[PDB]
Amino acid sequence: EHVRRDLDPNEVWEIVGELGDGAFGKVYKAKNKETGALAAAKVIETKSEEELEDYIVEIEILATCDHPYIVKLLGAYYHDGKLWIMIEFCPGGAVDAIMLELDRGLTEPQIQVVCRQMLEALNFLHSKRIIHRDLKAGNVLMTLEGDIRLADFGVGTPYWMAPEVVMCDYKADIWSLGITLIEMAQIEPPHHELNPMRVLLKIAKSDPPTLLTPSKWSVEFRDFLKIALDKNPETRPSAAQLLEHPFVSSITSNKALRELVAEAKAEV
Ligand SMILES: COc1ccc2cc(-c3c(-c4ccncc4)nc(-c4ccc(S(C)(=O)=O)cc4C)n3C)ccc2c1
Repeated sequence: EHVRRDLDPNEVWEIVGELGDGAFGKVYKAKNKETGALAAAKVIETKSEEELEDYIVEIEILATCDHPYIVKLLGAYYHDGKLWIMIEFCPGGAVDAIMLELDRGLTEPQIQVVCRQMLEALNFLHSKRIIHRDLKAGNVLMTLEGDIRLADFGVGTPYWMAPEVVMCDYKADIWSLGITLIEMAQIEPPHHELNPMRVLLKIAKSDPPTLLTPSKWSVEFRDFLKIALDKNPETRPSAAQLLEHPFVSSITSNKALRELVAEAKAEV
């Protein structure tokens, strides 16, 4: 249903500005002409027909995800050789972008929240037989309320990649969670220093990576990191399992986040 064809998205949406620039395009901000809703948009000019035919399934999936911690899709359109996709506006921005804005990493209370919610959001997906395949700071979004919104942004280096997936199975995401934590914890992920080539290999021969300044953080955090960053996919735990861990089982309030977001709304 949700993918319209032979309607110009400019008839339903105005573009009021840009947000940055990635790799399969720029990020646009957009205002629903008739209903007022703000959106973030993504345009994709396609070479092939299958290329497109494939993204159309991606999207109809996102359509069946009604969760409080996953972005909602607000409309999608093929028109004049291009394909636009309109996601819920999250005015706290992406997490990575905050760290870069504040020039710093997250505190533990703040990581705790983000993790808590990513876990709840993952559990949902895996329970719908769905993999995300692409967890990172950059796909974790923010409301002012201080809730996350998990975002796909497409389905180019991959530090958050799992071991079993190299050089070349829900459990892959969980690994990528673990890295993202470290990412938020240190702005940059492990092996940032390296060449995209050598990362892959580095992730393979390397022991599970740990935190850079270990006595800066709790037992609960690392004990959580350690058990999530299992290189065997089999002995690596599920979403729900991790949700029972103390690091996140205690977490009821997003204040820590929320205040972070508010800070960034002032530095801007
Ligand atoms: C498949 O449809 C889409 C369309 C637009 C998308 C935009 C983003 C996004 C958004 C976003 C911002 C506000 N509300 C929603 C999203 N922000 C970013 C983003 C992420 C990182 C950075 S940064 C400073 O680290 O270069 C900047 C932006 C704008 N992305 C990739 C993320 C996923 C998106 C997905």
